[PDB]
Amino acid sequence: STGQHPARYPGAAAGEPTLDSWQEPPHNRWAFAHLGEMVPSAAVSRRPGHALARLGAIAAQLPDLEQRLEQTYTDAFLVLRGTEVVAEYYRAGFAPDDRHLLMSVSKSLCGTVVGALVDEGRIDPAQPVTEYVPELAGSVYDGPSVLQVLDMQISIDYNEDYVDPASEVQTHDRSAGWATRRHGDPADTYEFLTTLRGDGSTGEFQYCSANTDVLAWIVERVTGLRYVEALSTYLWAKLDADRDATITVDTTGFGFANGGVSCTARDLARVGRMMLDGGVAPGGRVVSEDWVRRVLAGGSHEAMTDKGFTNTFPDGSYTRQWWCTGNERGNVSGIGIHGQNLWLDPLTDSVIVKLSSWPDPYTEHWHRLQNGILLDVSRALDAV
Amino acid sequence: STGQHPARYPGAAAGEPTLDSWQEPPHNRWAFAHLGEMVPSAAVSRRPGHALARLGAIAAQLPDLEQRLEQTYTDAFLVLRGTEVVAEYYRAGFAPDDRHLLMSVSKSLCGTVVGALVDEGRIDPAQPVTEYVPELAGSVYDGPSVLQVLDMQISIDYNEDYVDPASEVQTHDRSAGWATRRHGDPADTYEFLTTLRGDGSTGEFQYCSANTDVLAWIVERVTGLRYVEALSTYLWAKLDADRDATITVDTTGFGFANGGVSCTARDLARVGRMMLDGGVAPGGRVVSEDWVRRVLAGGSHEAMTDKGFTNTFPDGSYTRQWWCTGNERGNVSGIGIHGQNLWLDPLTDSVIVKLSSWPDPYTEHWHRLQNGILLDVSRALDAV
Repeated sequence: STGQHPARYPGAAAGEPTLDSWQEPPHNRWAFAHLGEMVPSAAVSRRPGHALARLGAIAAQLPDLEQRLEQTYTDAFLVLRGTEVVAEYYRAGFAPDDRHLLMSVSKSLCGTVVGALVDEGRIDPAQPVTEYVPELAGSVYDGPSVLQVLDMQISIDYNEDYVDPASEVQTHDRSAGWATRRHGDPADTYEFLTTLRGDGSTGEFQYCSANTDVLAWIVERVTGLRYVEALSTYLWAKLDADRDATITVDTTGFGFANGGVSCTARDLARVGRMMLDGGVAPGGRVVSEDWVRRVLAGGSHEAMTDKGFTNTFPDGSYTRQWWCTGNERGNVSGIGIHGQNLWLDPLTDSVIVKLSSWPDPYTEHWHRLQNGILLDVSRALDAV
Repeated sequence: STGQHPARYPGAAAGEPTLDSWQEPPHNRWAFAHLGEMVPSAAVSRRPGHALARLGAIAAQLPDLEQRLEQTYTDAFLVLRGTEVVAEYYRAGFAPDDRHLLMSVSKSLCGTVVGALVDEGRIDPAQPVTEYVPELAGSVYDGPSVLQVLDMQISIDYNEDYVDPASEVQTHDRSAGWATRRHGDPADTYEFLTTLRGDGSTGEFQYCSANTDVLAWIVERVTGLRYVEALSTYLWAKLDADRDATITVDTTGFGFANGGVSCTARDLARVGRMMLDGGVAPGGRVVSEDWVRRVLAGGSHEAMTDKGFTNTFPDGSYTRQWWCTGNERGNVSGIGIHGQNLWLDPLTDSVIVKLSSWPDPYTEHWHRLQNGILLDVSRALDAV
């Protein structure tokens, strides 16, 4: 059992509705107004072909920027300097207001929600995960603190070999609805999390998407709100965003916090703007000045043993769902497979959003190229 | 085999991507920008409880209108007189700009798209269905004309006993993704349609959702566009709508033309406005004056033997995906289960939209009450 979870709608029974009951009362009143949450759906455009390139400023310093973006399968690219959009690019077929999957950049948004609750005193990072989710007793999350989840410093037996259906990575996707279910699979994301095990050691960084979903579960237990709603209430609704964001949900309505958020590039930049504004957004304070300061400061360097990161950023680290380069510019970034970045350049008070679709989720090659672009653009923003 | 179908994206292989391949190239470039079409997803509101009742005008003539709307599980109600919204109602929890499933009102939208193509000479209603979809040879759709599909005058062995999983009605839902698949089920909606059989007789009205999906299939073969796109190009994008509409799609990306469209009440009214404007919308002509005239004129009365309709509307009929009351006011309406109506009142140049969620899909009781409200509101609009 995974315990109490926020009802899909007021008064809804556990797990209701399902794909087989949404047309029945009392579920249908809610379902008829939110069918996309139950059945895959397409947009029927109210609007009646070529790439849009408005690199302007930095274009002079980076003459071949558009080509570099094409080479890295860029779908949407936006640079916000202060409160001004100073550069934009959208591939042919992708409109400026279209939404794009964020993959793991979604994790940085989840960490932000957790930070908001810490600021309210609703979550104490020093407390064990089990203080909030007792049902995780007996799992790898039995013992570690919420902070260790935030910093991903928990050793977990988590096979990352996706090609193998038995791998935890693929099983995680199937449990959440990102892939076709297999006989025996956990019923939902919560159940999947309870199956995870580890040797009990902590302190060393181990990038694992399951950690973020545990954070979202904690958010739900502490607020009583579906993660989908908490993400809006504690973050999205305070950004004065142009459009709603979206998040895939599993069969129970649980948002795939670790990687299922989609939003426009301009709106994602508002999250970065909030971070560079000490945690304050147009709709109010999202997180404390201290929380933002701790994110920019980075995590323990000794815990970071991922050569895929340290070969490029030797003094890098990870904390509260953000990757910290530890470079001379103090760059920090949300990162997601296939080329997604919510990059912060505090020196120039700028935010760089790059949403892409590399053919591969990860390769040293892609990251070398991507980081080269982000660093070059950041430097092009320096006063000269 | 069901033949050629519009690719999910430019150059896509047949049936690609699936829930298990959307993260792979070359599908991911498209999928990352349209994930809702592959995985159930929820909106994360950009906006930070009580029913909204603005019945104003007609309120004086219909004092207990709000109570009547509550009694009929009304979610959204809107009256457009000419080009002006003269009355509105939204239940607590449903915002004026929220979208609502249209159920079979979706059929009237599909018929409109077909009408647009007839006006272009791309579809000849006198031609057999097989002229456009040769793959339907050997099925109940082998012989009947496109017009007979439009008027639903084809005898089809179609069990409407939903409780029975073997029923065509439930199998139709499973084939389209509206319900969990069962071993042996057709792979998609196209395949499901090819399994339908009948005694070969035509001429008598038989309400069957499969007919509308055959129309959408014809639309795709004639235009080369996914139905989702055709619905936008030939109708939605010409309405100057406030929001995009949405439509559920099956595993191949085929929109559930017969009942999966969702949109705002105000936007649905724009469809009615277009009908009362002789087929012209703000973005251009949608259908011909003749097409609209034929819809308002009604179908053959002798073909209409559905007592569920004729007991209330003795001179009623059905044509081109619209129900024609044949009453003294010449009322015509799109109708969908659980209380959905796109009601036209040409006498007062008004459109009445009522989107609801009755506990039951259909009962004489609900329809008696619903039609009573629509008729009373129409009469309240008469000059006095």
